[PDB]
Parts: sequence; C-alpha cells; structure tokens
Amino acid sequence: VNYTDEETQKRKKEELDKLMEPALGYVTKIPVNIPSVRKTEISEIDTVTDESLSLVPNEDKLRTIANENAGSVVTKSGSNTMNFVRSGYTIDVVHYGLRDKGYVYYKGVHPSKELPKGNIIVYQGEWDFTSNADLDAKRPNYNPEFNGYGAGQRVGVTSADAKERTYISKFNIDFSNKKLNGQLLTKTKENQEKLRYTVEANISGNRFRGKATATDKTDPILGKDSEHLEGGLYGPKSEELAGKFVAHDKSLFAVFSGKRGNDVLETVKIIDASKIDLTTFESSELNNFGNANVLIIDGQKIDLAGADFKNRKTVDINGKTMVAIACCSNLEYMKFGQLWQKEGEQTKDNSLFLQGERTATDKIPVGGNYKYVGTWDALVSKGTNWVAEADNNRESGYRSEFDVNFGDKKVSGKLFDKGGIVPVFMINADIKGNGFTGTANTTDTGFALDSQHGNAVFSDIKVNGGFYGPTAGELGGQFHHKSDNGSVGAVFGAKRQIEK
Repeated sequence: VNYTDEETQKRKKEELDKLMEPALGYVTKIPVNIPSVRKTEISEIDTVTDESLSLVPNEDKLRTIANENAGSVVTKSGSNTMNFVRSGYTIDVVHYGLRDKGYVYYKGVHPSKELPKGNIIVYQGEWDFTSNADLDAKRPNYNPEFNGYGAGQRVGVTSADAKERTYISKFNIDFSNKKLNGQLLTKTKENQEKLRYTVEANISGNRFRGKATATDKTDPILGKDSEHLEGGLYGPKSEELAGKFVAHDKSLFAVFSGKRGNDVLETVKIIDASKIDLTTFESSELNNFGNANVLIIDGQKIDLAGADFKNRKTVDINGKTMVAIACCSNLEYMKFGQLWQKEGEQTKDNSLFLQGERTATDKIPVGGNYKYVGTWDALVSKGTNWVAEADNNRESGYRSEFDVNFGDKKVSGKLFDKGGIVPVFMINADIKGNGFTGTANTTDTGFALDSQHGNAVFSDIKVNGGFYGPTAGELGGQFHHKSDNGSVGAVFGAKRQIEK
C-alpha cells in the first residue's frame, strides 16, 4: 500500500508560489513511476546556487548512474549560442526501469544590473521541458511528435524525446513599460511552426513573473496553463534571459532561454550591489535580483530587514557561517553594512556592502534643493584602524549629511566621526542619470585615528553613488582606496528630509 501526504489545494498553490523566488537557476528531475503508482508528478524542483555555466546541474550524479546500467548520457545547454545563460536537459537516453532518467534545468550568470532604456527588444532562443508520468492522461501509445511507445506514460517525456523537431522561443520585452510577452514554438522537419505557448510577464528588478498559456488544451502533454512563470535577465547589460514555468497541475516543467541581437542599445542602471574587501580595498560585484533587502551570497539568500534600526543576521551557507549587519530600517530601497564569515571569535573576509534599487532616470527631480540624512560604515588603515559603525543618533553619532541640488545636478556630503562637531570626509559629486560620481576628501591635515597617534589623509578619492526608490528619496554610495600612506573603504546611505 502506497501512502502519501494529503496535500490541500492551499498547500499546492503555496508550494508553487515558493518556486517563484528568484534564483540563478532551477533544475528538476524527470519523474519516473515506481511500479505500484500510476502517476508521478514533477516535484523535485531545486534552486541552482553554483555560478559556472560550465557545470550542468546534477549531471555528474546522473553520469555516475549512467555507466553502470547502460551509459548514454546526453547534455544540452545551448553553450554554443548563449553567453550568460544555460538551459536544457541532461538525460540518459538509454533509460529503462526505475533509475533516474535525468534533469531539466536553466541557469544564469551576472543577473542584469543594467537594462535597455526603452522600446521593444526582441530575444530569440530555445526551450525544453519534462512532463510528469501518467498512465491515465490520454497519452497515445504512438505519438506523432514524440519518439517511442507510450511516451509520457510511465516516464516523463521531454523535448529530447521529440521526432525531428526544434523548440524555438521568441520574446518581446517592452523595457519602456516593463512588460514581456513571448512565444514557445515547435518547428517540424518541413519548417512549419506550431505555437505551443504564449507567455506574458511583468519585469521587476532583473526578473519577470508571469504566466504561460497553452495554445492547445487538447494536447495530452503540452496542454495545461501555468500561472507560475518566472525567470531573469542575465549578463551585465541584459544580453540574455532564461527562465521556467510549472504547469498548475505539475504536469509539465519548461525552461527557456533568449538572446537579443547585436544592436547597441542605451542602458540604465536599475541595481547597485557591490562589496568592498576590507584588506585589499578592492570592489567586487554582488549578485542581486533587484531586491536590495536581500543579500545573495553563493546563490543563497540572506534577509536584511529587522525590527531594530540596523540588524545583525547570522546565516549558514555551505558550512560557511556568514554574518551581516544591515542598515537601516528607515531605508526602504537600499541597504548597506558589514559582512564577514565567522570562525569562532575569528572573522574572515571582512567586507562592506552596499545595495540599492535605482530610481528611474525620468523620475529624478529636475530641480530642487533637499537635505539627506543618514549614517555610514567605514574602515581606515594607516598603521592602526579607525572605524565608523552605523548608528541612530542624528546629533553626535556617525552622521552622514547631504545637500542635493537637482537643479544644478550636484551632491555635497559630510561624513562625521562620533562626537565630532566637524566632518572627517567631504564628498563632492555631480548628478548624472540616476547616479552620481565625484570625490571624497579629508581636510588638508586630515583626522586623528583616535584618540602621537597617526593622522589619516585622503585626496580626491573616487566616489560612486546612486539615487534609490520611486522618486529618489534615498541615496547611497561608496569609495575605496589602497596605498601604503593609508587605505579606506566606506559605504553610506541617507534619507531625504522635510522641514518639520
């Protein structure tokens, strides 16, 4: 007797909803009936957290199985066409019995921090799928589209199993309106195309969420709708996309890719996500999907919101235990703070991070003078270590204060040590697009490293920043420098003010 959990229709939708969380990629195993059951749904759907397009999800696992019984594992990734995404399958084509048949997946790299400015941009690619296994789903003993006897009856049938058919995808992305619509088609030997699915999605950050609608509801395999399509834009300037959808009855799992042509487009920043290493004082990029309140370390997510003003988060990621201090509760569209791996009382790879969701360029104020107030985080190293740790005290704390002139397109900034009545860093920058670039300086003679102890001096250090939120009511930025006469790494964020 086969017993399984009674899943309510509530939980079904909830576990489907869970599949909509953004990730570098997704992979599912092709369902295979155990002898006593008649039907096996798609259910083993896992996120992909590794970041190399060369690695095929769970391929190795399948390969270790393959050789033993028969051997023939085929892999399709679209590596000959795509540069930032991989989609397809890795399967045992000589599969029989109850062992694994393989996996369908998509994955991507460098989630886009820059999108095209506007207009409708075309992306072409491929798609693949696996079905569930169902003896009772009107699937014919002979299939005019799929190789073999009773394809999809005892074992999920895939795009790999099709008779001389290519599975083409086309997408139209309206970057002006952040809408996406597309087609999943099948092309036969005689170049006749058949629309299998239309897709529609809304873009948010570098991700889209939407639905896939089945062209032919009488199709025994590709005939069910999905209200759960999710994917992302990949590559620094949105060169490519990839994604998936799950049929509402878990009877199908599809993956797709897309790549736009060589037309050079104007782009805009939508996301800031970088970290400064506090020993090299170099800046590296972080993966981000357009939610600044979530930190992606090793393809795994860390939530940064909390009840306090700034919040300490401890999260275990691949045996690497990570700790982040994220500020601030009054910042809705950006986060910054410290990040490190913990080793008992030892701490490795200390770094500062900054994340923000850029304001739309056309939503940056064209004129007006506003004050921004926040705090900051920094490390300075000239012999000893001076440090700034974000706080809540507007009066004598680690203050950051900014005068922004949207008319004259300028940012003037002050960064204070605690107690200090005078600033220790003076930021001057010009507003360009939805960001700003400029310089950070100390006074001629600098500031004491606390408290014959050293003085720290920094001249014309490059400052990079952005305006965040719907109408740029938040701003943040960073600067870093390394030399033997001193080194610094700093992140800051500030909220727009109103006279009270």
